[PDB]
Amino acid sequence: DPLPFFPPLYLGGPEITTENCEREPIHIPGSIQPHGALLTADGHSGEVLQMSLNAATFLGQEPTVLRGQTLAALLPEQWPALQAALPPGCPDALQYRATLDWPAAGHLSLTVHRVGELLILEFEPTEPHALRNAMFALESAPNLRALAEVATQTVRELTGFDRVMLYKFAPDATGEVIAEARREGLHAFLGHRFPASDIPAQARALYTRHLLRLTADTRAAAVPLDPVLNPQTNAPTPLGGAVLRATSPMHMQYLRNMGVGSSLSVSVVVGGQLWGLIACHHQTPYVLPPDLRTTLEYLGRLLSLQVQVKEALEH
Amino acid sequence: PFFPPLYLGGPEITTENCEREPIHIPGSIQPHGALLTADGHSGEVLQMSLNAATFLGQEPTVLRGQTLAALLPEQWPALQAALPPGCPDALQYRATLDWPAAGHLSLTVHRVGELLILEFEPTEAPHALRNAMFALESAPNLRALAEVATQTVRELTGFDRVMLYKFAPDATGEVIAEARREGLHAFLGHRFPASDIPAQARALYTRHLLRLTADTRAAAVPLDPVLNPQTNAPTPLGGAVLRATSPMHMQYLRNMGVGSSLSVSVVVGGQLWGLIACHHQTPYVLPPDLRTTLEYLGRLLSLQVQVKEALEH
Ligand SMILES: *C/C=C1/C(=C/c2[nH]c(/C=C3[NH+]=C(/C=C4\NC(=O)C(C=C)=C4C)C(C)=C\3CCC(=O)O)c(CCC(=O)O)c2C)NC(=O)[C@H]1C
Ligand SMILES: *C/C=C1/C(=C/c2[nH]c(/C=C3[NH+]=C(/C=C4\NC(=O)C(C=C)=C4C)C(C)=C\3CCC(=O)O)c(CCC(=O)O)c2C)NC(=O)[C@H]1C
Repeated sequence: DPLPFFPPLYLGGPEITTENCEREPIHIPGSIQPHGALLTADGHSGEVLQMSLNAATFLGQEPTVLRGQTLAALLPEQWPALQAALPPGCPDALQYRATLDWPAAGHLSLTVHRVGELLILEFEPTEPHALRNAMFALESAPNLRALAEVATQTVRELTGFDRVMLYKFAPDATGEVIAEARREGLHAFLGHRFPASDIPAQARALYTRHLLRLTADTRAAAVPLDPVLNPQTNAPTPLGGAVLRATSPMHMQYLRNMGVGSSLSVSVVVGGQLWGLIACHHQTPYVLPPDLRTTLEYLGRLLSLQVQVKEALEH
Repeated sequence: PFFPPLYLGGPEITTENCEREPIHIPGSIQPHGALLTADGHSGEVLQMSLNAATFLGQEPTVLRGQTLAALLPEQWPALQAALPPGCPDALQYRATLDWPAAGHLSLTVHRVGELLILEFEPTEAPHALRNAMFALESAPNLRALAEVATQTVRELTGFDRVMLYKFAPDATGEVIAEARREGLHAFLGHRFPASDIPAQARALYTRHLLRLTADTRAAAVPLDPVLNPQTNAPTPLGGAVLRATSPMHMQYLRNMGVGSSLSVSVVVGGQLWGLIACHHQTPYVLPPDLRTTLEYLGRLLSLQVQVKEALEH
């Protein structure tokens, strides 16, 4: 039965059990994963409102100094570019990316998107023809099976992940592993099927709009935003569009129990519906840098197109 | 059918026999790169472009005996695996060579039956592609998508004019969006008859998605031999981007005052929906890595055109 979200934990909401799966408000956890930092800022003035508690250690500045400046002063070269790329009223799915040379922290990748009147800024550390070669190989795959196999093998070669599966949704939202590339010694998940509650309904809706999410370390504690609520609204900060957003504790326990240290997945979206997932596992924690993740994002789109094409060749 | 090419004493092309020019077998290439053909098994260099000596820095005869194994040691096994016998002519493999005579070359290979076609071009060596991809996806409708696409391509390439040219059901073409330098004519809204892009060129564009003319006044460079030794027949060059452009079509560019021209197929439901069409007033060799960006954009636009057309119908 579909039911509306509970309030999050920090607003006195209940703790999540196997009973109330579908009602966890996973998009507003009030916290991020510790391998990057996040700031929120007023979309018109550029006043800095919220920051992750670890921000001082990524950005090399005291909180009170950060919060006391506008983005115009903090990001003089990027602030006008942000404002042109992310105009008021734009969708929350639109992202702008730049690379910064920050004194204390080396090269940072900056990813920005806009939710209403809020700008959300994510900072992560950042670092030949493999993509072009893959694009052509995907297109020349003769059928859906060969496409799925080429796609899994390519992603594994690009990333070094221990296990890359193509996970396909059935009409009842159960899912099946239809191809996989895996490290020697791992047991096969090919042909296994998994029940619809394994990836509940509000996670699937979010995965139709925001096409990549990850858990770099399945044992890492989440880092709170400070303050936790958006001071504009005294309400929760929407983080569905932020890759740094903390992962559901229910989902992290599910991965730890499987022996997974690091998880990533890309959505494959066909005709406006979530067709499947490029799902990756690693046994140890593992951070895939932003520019490599971009390659996977591009492959997500290519695969969406090629899945349509291969399936049309099939009636 | 097709007329024989000129160099096999076929008729010269007019506006009476537009549909019959064998644009895939011109026997020559554009001079900003070099092409070798080679045997699929032996790696034996069978044809070369008369200009190969320039790019490769090799005494002419040296090449036309040697083997790819010898000539490209690191690459030759990769090719063997990447382009297995029986693969499609559409499948391409690329690498960057740090080659003694020329700082860096791009190498592009595909296979047509028993022949490997190798293309060499100068090359080199950020977020504009990722930023463009998200911009295309958030365009609210087909019109805005067209506008974003043309603007994005112009910004990435510096081309004087970028159009989105859409085919009607009878192959009548319409410029539905345009991004252009100040002080050019506007081709926005104009329609053009189907014969401007003749049937045999639309078919080839459905399979091989990017073509160009780098300089509309440059002479083609012959293949030597012109005929493939294997077959004593013309080498198919339809999947080669270095392939010489139809003089018929180069004349049409010169008459418009264009010095350089590039397009990408937008393919939807197995059919040619439209073209990303680019003009430059002067000669312009777009480097291979930037062309790759446009090739990606072509696929992304193909996806988004279907998405956007579905939310009208
Ligand atoms: C009562 C709640 C439960 C629950 C919740 C939940 N699950 C997700 C997301 C995912 N669950 C996945 C499950 C699988 N992993 C596998 O390897 C296989 C099969 C081989 C299955 C079925 C997967 C893949 C995801 C996607 C994310 C990822 O790839 O790692 C969420 C949302 C997480 C988030 O967005 O932060 C939630 C709340 N899952 C259950 O099984 C029950 C106990
Ligand atoms: C007797 C045949 C004729 C003919 C042949 C021909 N045309 C092409 C390719 C193209 N023609 C194009 C025409 C236009 N360019 C524009 O800018 C506009 C309008 C604003 C039109 C109508 C285009 C866009 C192409 C595609 C290639 C490109 O991007 O430049 C070929 C094929 C050449 C080749 O693939 O090597 C041929 C044989 N064109 C005519 O107009 C008639 C006279």
